[PDB]
Amino acid sequence: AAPARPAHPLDPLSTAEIKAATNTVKSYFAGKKISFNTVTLREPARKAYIQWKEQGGPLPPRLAYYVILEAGKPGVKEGLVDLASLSVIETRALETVQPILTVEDLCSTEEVIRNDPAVIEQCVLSGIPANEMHKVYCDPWTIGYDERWGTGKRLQQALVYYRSDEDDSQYSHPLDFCPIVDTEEKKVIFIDIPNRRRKVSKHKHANFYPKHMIEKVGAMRPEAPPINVTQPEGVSFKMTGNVMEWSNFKFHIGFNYREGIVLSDVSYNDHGNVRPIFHRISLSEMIVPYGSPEFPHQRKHALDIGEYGAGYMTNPLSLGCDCKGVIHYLDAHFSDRAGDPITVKNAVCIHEEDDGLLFKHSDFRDNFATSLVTRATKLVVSQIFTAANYEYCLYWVFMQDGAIRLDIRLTGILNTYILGDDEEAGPWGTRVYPNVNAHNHQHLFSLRIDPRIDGDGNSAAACDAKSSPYPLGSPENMYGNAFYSEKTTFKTVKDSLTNYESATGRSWDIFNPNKVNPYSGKPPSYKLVSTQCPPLLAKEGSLVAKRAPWASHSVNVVPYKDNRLYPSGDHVPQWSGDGVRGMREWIGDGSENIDNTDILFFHTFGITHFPAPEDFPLMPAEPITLMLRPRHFFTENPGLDIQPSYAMTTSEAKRAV
Amino acid sequence: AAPARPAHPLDPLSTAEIKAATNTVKSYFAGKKISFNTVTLREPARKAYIQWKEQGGPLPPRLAYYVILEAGKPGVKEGLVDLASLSVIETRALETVQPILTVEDLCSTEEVIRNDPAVIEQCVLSGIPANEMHKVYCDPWTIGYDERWGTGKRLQQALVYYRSDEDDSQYSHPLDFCPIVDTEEKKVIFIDIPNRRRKVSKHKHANFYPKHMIEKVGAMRPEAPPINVTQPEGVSFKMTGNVMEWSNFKFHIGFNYREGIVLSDVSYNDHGNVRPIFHRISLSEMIVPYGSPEFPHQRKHALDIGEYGAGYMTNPLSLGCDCKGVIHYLDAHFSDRAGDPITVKNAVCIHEEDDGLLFKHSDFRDNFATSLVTRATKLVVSQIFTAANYEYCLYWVFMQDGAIRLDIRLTGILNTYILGDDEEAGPWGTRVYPNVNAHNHQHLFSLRIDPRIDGDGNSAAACDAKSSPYPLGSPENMYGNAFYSEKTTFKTVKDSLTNYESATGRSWDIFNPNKVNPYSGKPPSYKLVSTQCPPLLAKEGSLVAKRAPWASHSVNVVPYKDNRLYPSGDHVPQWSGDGVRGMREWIGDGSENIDNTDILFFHTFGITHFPAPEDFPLMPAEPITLMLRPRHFFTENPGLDIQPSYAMTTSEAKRAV
Repeated sequence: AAPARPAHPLDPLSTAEIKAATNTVKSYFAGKKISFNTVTLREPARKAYIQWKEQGGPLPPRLAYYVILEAGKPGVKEGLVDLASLSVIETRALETVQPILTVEDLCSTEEVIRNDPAVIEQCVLSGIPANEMHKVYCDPWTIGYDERWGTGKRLQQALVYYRSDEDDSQYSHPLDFCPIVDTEEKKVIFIDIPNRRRKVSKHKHANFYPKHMIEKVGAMRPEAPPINVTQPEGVSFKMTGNVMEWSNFKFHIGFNYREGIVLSDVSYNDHGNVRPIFHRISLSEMIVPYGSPEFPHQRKHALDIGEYGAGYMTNPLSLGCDCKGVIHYLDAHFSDRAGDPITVKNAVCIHEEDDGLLFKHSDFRDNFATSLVTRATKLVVSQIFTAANYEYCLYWVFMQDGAIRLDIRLTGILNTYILGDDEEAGPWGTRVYPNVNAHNHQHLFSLRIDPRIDGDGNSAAACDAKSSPYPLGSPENMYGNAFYSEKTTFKTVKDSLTNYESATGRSWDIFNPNKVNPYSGKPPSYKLVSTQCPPLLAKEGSLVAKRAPWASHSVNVVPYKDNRLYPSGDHVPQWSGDGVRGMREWIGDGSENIDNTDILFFHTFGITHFPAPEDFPLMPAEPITLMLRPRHFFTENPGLDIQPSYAMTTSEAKRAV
Repeated sequence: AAPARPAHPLDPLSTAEIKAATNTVKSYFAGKKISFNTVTLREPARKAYIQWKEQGGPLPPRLAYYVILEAGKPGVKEGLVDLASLSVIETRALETVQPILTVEDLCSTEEVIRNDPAVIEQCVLSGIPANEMHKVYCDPWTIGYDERWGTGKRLQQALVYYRSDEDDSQYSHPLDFCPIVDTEEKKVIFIDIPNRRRKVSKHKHANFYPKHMIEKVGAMRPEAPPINVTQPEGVSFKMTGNVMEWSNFKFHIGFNYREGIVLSDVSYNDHGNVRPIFHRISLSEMIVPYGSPEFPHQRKHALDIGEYGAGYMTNPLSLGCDCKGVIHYLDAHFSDRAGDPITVKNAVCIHEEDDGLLFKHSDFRDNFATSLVTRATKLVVSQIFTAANYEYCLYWVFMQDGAIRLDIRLTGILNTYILGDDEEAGPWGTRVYPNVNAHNHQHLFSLRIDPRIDGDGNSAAACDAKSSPYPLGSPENMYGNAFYSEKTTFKTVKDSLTNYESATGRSWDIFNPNKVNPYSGKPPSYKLVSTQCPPLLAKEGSLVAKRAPWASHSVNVVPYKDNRLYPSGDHVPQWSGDGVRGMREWIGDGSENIDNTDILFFHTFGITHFPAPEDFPLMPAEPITLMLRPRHFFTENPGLDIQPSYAMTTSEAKRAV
């Protein structure tokens, strides 16, 4: 009667497992009116997984984690189902939190506002007649946090816009007011109205489809000639279910409602010696804090991962458009509020691409006739998600020097608020179009690394480039040129709380202090090379800083414990930021050991964005990247057994003349 | 009798012009034994070029700059030839400088050392028998600067290595001593010998060709399946001689012995309004300072551009290997010591590539059926040069959002010195292989921008992201989230001398204070976004800091004057770093105006490298990048008239169901 076991313990729940879980929960709560918010894999404990994979150990139980609401009860209930026995094995009621906002939760808000008499009244005061409510739209946001209601009601705020025609881009025409909606009652409970009213813009909409551009600039550019990419003999990667093998890497590609892509059990086959690198790597939280202090714009600091979910938000991807070439896709499966499985087709795309030169060297002695050149190929595992106005394109990239990179491209549309005719947008925003204020904001991400560098028992350090402390003209530093790398190994959590520093070109190592490279004498490591590391601009004690305690440092290293995934806590919406949970709980008093143990390394990276008119009405892609590169992991360049694109030795060159 | 005029005043000298120039100079110096070091275009004065191009002004004279040596005379002579009249129009003797080391200058050093009795003696003491000198090799370097000789003799230093077989990579087997060679006499004048001798390594060479890898790891990887890129309808760019037009950009692609690629007269056609952006952009100098203080390693700080020349060093590029696709090549032409033209075929490659997504947005309201996606194409203008052990791959990239990026990939081979059996390499280097010490070093580059942002009269600024100065809980910043961009406009040179700062996410604007964006109210600008900006680690007053006065700040802005190209001075080798020339001259007392005038913006960027065994025996490519992006230059995203890869409007989606 139980669902079939998966091919691999880290595989996401199948649609059958989802329905089995929600049947089990409905039965457990029979006679209660409940709705499903989350039904997802509860991954095996790290010890249990490693013991199963590498030690012939017990098969970990297949478990689903659920979150439900119950009509007329505050907060949520959450728990675990054991799928093999179709039973609820753990359950608890959390009356004072609110959970992630699903697509269904968000979907109904527009019609609630269009039909609400107070909202209609504000639209009419703003210059939109009462019988034109079909032209009023809103983007349904998390309320984020509002101290007037805490978590006592489940709330959204509606950022309201106007379209003259359904095909317009509405973001040139924000309205001035902000309805607050009770998600479960489907009712507006309050409208924040500014002391200074600003009526709807009379300008044309700032549009971007070809029909609009033809009107606006006369004509489109002609179709460019095509650039065609083919792989007539197929690809070099091999997938077995969700397990990838490519260029000596092996790893499991997972996916969930919240993080989106989760890469697990990542190893590199070093000439027959299969060496672990990471147990798990993913994006674990975000925050996108805006920088206008005016009310109610403090409530714009979406933690998109915890409040909406990079999986729930993810686009179905298309062949030729989003990622071109020969592509392997994976689907994603979630539950809807009724407990039925839902599918997002082609949620992940996997492909391999040309990546320019891997390495080259030529000898000047025979005018470069002696020459070796080897081209690089990269493997890319990608998704794209839409958070209302913005699109986040995520690319996990594996490379043939053994490095792993995460590239992000931000696109979509600026968040916009209305600007009066004579109103100055600065210093907190930019007038990107008439009557349009695009507020300053940051995009910050929390990369969660559970490392196993060359096996278990790891540490982390900051590496700072420093001049020698001996002065110019000393016997020790006669010409003043000496410099070295100062490695500060983190002994306790408090030591790890560190920022990027340009002054020392700071990087961070994650290494195995139990092992030694036989050439260099240093421990094997992967080094985080990451410079897009903004300070958190919101102050200490701010709503933003309190709700995202991870974001105030570029690096936070804590001891591993099971279920330490989400650093702003498990249920993010409407938390005030007060209390010991998430990263604040894991840091504790800062005194716990993190040298030579099981650690978790959370890195904060991202951008700070001051809008300009180039970003409007649709923003060109803005890049973010970080890299984890092997240093002292190998004893020589690991790509040298890749066949060169061209090689001629000195003796060969001599024979050719 | 004169050479034909070029198609364009910025075109490099043709082979005919080169020979015409060296004939003219030989005639002028008839009865003197002279040799040519440099024969290159003297570009028109900026005012003369702009007046010719945009104002129907005078045709600038076609001029060649030369540098020659004369047997038995110290230093160099330099001057100008007017090509139309075949006459020397300017000449002077500089008895106390030394010029760039050409391929011919460097080529003879190995045989000088193999034949020198003192060198042979040191090879025998180092364990190499006297009859095996054919196995001894050296990389011929600039002496850089040695206070024992100043500029009084023209000198090289030879970094000596040993090969057991001609096809070895010699860098696993450095020897311990350093011969000093008089370039013009072809004689060793001194050998620096360490107090502690280290004999040649007995280990196998660390090799990297397929035949070596088969011995070392058993077998190569099988040939991967191919990834084929075709453009069956040709390319979208158009070249007219050296003038490029692509995606509304127009510019002139020049090339010289020193800088390599020089992009000039760069404009963007904004719907019929052709708007200047830069008059000239290039790399103007480098320095690669090593961080071992031990003698004689202070002399390792090559200024590769000024001391060897990115043009003289440049590789002939090959189709399929270096840059793949449909390619347009340019050749380079220089003079040899006899005054004859020499050609490097396919020195520059030009092509266009897929560059992922340009922009995307989809509407959640119809589950993303309403969707627009436009793919990006980039145009790449590239060269690769070899400086003995290292290869520098340079890519100038134009993009369809109007941004311009410079990407660099470093590859080739670590500089190595010998390490005794029991000798510790740290803190100044790493043991990357037995008996091999790879010293710490930086690679620093000076990007020279002569801007004309939307026309003449420009300024520069630092932009720093800052929290509001009002505290949390104030009426001005109630929730502590307010933040803005503090723009510091540089009024005098001293103001501009600024570093990258992580604490504020610093960027720099180059803008036209005479113009205003009609939406934002800000001046049009291109913003330098650049975070790979190391501090110079060598101390103030060091040889390194004195010879590269530009490298101590990330940004140096000075007034434009003609012939302010090279910031460590015109003749770099063996300058002590004392004296007012190059950037130190241009900075002066720091008081000159640089607000709203003709300015030059020199940016220092690069990396700091602590070797590891992954980099040996051949280093995987290491990336460096910076971007110049339009901000408040356009009134909206300039790529919106590119045909989308996919577009469906809301009304279209409604009709499709």
